[PDB]
Amino acid sequence: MVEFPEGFVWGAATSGPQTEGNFHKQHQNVFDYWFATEPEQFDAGVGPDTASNFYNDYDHDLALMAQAGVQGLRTSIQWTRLIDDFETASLNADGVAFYNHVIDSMLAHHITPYINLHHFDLPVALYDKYHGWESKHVVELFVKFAEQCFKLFGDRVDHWYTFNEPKVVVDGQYLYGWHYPQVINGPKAVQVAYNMNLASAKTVARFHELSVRPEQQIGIILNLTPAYAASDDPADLAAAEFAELWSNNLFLDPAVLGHFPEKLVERLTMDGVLWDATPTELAIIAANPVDSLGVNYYHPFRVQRPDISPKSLQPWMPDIYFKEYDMPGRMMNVDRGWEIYPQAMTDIARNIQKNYGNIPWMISENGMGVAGEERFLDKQGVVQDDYRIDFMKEHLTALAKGIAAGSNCQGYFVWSGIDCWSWNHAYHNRYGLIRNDIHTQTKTLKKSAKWFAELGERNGF
Amino acid sequence: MVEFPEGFVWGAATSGPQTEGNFHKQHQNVFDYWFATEPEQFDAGVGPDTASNFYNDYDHDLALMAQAGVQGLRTSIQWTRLIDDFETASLNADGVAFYNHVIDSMLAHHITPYINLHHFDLPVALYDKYHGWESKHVVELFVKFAEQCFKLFGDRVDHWYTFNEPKVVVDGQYLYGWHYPQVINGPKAVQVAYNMNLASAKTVARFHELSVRPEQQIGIILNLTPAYAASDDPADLAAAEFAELWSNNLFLDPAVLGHFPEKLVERLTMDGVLWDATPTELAIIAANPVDSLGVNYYHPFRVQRPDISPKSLQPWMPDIYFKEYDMPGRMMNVDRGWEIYPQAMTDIARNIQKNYGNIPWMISENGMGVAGEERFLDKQGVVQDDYRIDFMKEHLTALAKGIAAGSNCQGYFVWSGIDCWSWNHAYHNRYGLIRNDIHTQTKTLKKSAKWFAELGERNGF
Repeated sequence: MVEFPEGFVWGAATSGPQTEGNFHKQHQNVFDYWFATEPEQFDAGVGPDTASNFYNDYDHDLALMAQAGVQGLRTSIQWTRLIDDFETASLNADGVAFYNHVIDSMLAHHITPYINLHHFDLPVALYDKYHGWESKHVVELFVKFAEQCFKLFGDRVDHWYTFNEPKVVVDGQYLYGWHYPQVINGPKAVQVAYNMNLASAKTVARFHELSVRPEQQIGIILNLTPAYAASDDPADLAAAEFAELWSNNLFLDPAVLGHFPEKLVERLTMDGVLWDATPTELAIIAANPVDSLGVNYYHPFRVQRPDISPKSLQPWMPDIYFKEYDMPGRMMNVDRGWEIYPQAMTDIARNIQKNYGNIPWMISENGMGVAGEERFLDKQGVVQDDYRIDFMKEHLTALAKGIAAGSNCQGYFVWSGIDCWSWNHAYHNRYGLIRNDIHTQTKTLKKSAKWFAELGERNGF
Repeated sequence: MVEFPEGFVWGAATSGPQTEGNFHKQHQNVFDYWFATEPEQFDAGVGPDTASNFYNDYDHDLALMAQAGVQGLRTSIQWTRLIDDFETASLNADGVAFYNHVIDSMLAHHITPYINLHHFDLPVALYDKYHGWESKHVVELFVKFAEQCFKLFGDRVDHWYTFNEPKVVVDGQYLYGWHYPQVINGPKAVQVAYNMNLASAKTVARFHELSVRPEQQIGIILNLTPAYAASDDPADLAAAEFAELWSNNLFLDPAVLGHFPEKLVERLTMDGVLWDATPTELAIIAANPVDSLGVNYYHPFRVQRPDISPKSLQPWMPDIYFKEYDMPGRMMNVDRGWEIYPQAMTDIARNIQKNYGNIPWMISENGMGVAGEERFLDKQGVVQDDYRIDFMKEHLTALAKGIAAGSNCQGYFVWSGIDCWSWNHAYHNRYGLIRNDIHTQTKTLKKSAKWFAELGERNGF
C-alpha cells in the first residue's frame, strides 16, 4: 500500500555516550564531568555511568536489535574512550579493543555499521586547556582522532559521519545552557559554528586521503526542519528567513555546497560578530563537501517577528531576529509538548532534491519519546506501543511522498533501537523499539519492534 | 413601569445541604465527608456542619423570608437525612419528623413549598460501595428515595424537582475536581450524565404513578445559558456549537423532548466515549418528559476555538472542542470574576418559547454574591445592598421583555433567601435577602429584602 525503493536501508541510531556506560573509560567528556559535578541537573540523578550497559552487553544487545529488524546501526565512537594522549592521538588499547568487538559483533549479526565520530562528547580537559571547540588547535586534535578511527576500523566500516548535529553543540555549549560548560555568549557561538564546520571538512579531506575502497563514504548529520513563518506579514517572513539561514543553512551550505550562505555572512558582518576564517580554511571547506546527508526530524519549527526591534541595546544572540510561534489548532503530542506535523518530512525531501543536487541522503533520526511506558505492558512483558507505530506510519508515509516525487532518500533510521540515556532527561522519555529495564539492564522488544521487522521484510506497509 | 403577568410567583431558593447543618443527620454526603477529612479545602475552615442553623431555627427563619416577600420557597430534602437503609429506602423517623415540621411551618407562614430532591448531595457510602452516579443500581435507589418523599409529603406539596443542575454534579465529581470524589475522567462523566438523565425520567414516571391531584407537577432545574461564540470565524462557531450541545442540550433535550441530541451522540460515538444505554432505558426517557422547567442564570457563557486540535494526543474531555473566552469590554462583577449580561435571560426565554413547545418554566435561580457585606451596614445594622436591587431590576427587565414576546415564564426565584453555605466558598460571598451572622446564627433582613416584598405586592417596579 505504501512501498519503498529497492535496497532501502531500515536502521536504528544511538550514540556511545548514551549507551556504553563509563566502565573503564580513560577520560571524562563534558557530560561525564557535569554529572560528576552536578548530579542534581539530571533526572533522578541518573547519569551516564551505566547508561544502557552496552559496554558489557553489546553482543546480546546487537542480537536483539537484529530481531527488531535493524539492518544498519548508527552509533558513535567516544573520543574520550579511544585516545590516550589527545595531543598525539595515541591509542588506549582497551578502548580500541572494545570498538573492535562491537564492530565485529555487528558484522556477525548481519548489521551494517554506521559510525559517527562525535555526538556532543567533547573531552572536558580540552575545554579546560583550550576552551574546546573555540580552539582551532582542538579542531586539529579531532582530525587526528578521526585519522586513528579510519585506520583501525576502516577495513570493515563503509559508512561514516563526521558529526551528529553540530548546531546542538553550538546551541548547547554557547547559547542556552543545555550542555556543560553552559556558556551564554552569542559571538563565541558564531566562531564555534565556524570551527566545527571546518573540523568536518578537514575530516572529510583526511578520510578520502586514507580511503581504500570506493564504497567508503562519509557524511554529516543535521536537523533540516523548515522554519515556517507565522504569517505573510513582512516582519514574520523576514524572521523565518533568518531563522532558516541560521538554523539550517549555517551547516547545510558549507557541508554540501562548500560555502557559507552569502546573506548570512552579510548579516553577521553587519552586526560585527562574524567568525575569523582564513582563505585556506575556506578553500578546504570548498574542496571537501560531504558524500551524503543524514537528516534528523522530530517536530516542526515555527517563528514570528521578535517582540522588540533587533536594534535594541542587548547582547547579540541569533534570536534577536525571530521568536518561536505556537500555531492555533496545531496537532500536539501533549505530554511531550511537541507539535505533530509529518509533511515537514516531505518538504525536507523536496529541498534536498531541488536545491542541494539531490545528494544521496537518509533519515538518520526519527522517533517518539513517551514517559512511563510500564503503563502499556501486557503481562507477557511487551510494551504495547501502538502510538510509536502510528507515529512511524505517518512519517514514513510523508517520506514516501518525497521519494516518489524524485528525492534521493536511501534509508530510514529510527531513534532509537534500545532505550538509551537522554542527557539531563536520562530515561524519563523512552524512544526505543526495545525496552530497557535500567535497574537490571534487561531488554525486551516492544510491539513496534516486531512491526519494524515486518516493515523491513515487506519493504512497506 | 415594568409589570408582570397575574399569578407570577415571587420566591427564594436554597438547598438542604447549604442551610440545615448536620445536626443528628444519620449519613454523610460527599461534601460532609470531604470536609470532615480535608477541612483545608473550605473557606475559613467553615463546613456544612452548622451551615445556617436551619435544622434548629426553621420556624423563625421562615417568618423572616415571608417578611422579605418569599411567596414560594424552593429547597431540598437530603437523601442522607431522610433514609435509614439506602438499599430499601427505609425511613429515619427523626428526618421525616424534621421535614414534616419544615413543610408545615412553610404553609403556616403562607409560603408555597417547591421541593427539589437532589442538590449535589450523593451519600458518600453509595460512592464507596458502587461509585455513586456511575451505577445504575444507585439510580434505582434514588427512585426508591424519591418515592418515599412523594408518599410522605405529596399530600401538601404540589411542585417538585428531580435534580438541581445535574451537569454540576457531572462537572464537579468527574471532570474538574470541584466535588469530592474529585475524579478526572471524561468517559465516566459521559456515563454519569446519561445515568442522571435516566434517574430523572424514572423519577418522573414514579411521580405520576402516585400523583392524585392535577396540580401536582414535577420538573428539573437546569442552566440554559447560551454559548456565545467569540467571533464568527468557523473555528469559534464550531466550538460554540459543541459547547451548546454539551452544556445545554445534553440535559434539556432528554428532559423536555424525550431524546438525546443526535449530533451530540454522533460525536460521542465517533470519539469512542458514548454511554451504555438499553432500548428500555431510552423508551423510559422518551415516555416521561418533565412537566416544567427551572432555569438558573447568573452570568453569560462565551466560547472560542481550543488552542490545539481535538485530534491531539490527550485524554478525552468535552473541553477539547472549546475554550472559554473573555470578551474585551465586558461588564464585570469584579470582586467575583463574573460578567454581567442580562440580555441572556431574554435569549433563554425565546429559546424555550420557540424550540421547546413553550413549556411552563420559571427562573429557579438568579442572584449576586458579594463579599464583606459588613462594609454596607447602616446605623441599625441593615445591609444597604443597592447593588443587589439594581442587579434584580436589570435581569427582571430582560425577563419581562421575554414574557412580552409571550414566553411562558411563571415565576422568579432569587438566590437566596438567607445567606447560605456555598460549598468550598462557604460564606465568603453572600447572596441572601437576609443576612446571617454565622458566629451567632442571627438573621437580619437586608434592604433588598424590603424591596423584594414591595415588588411582589405590586408585580412590578
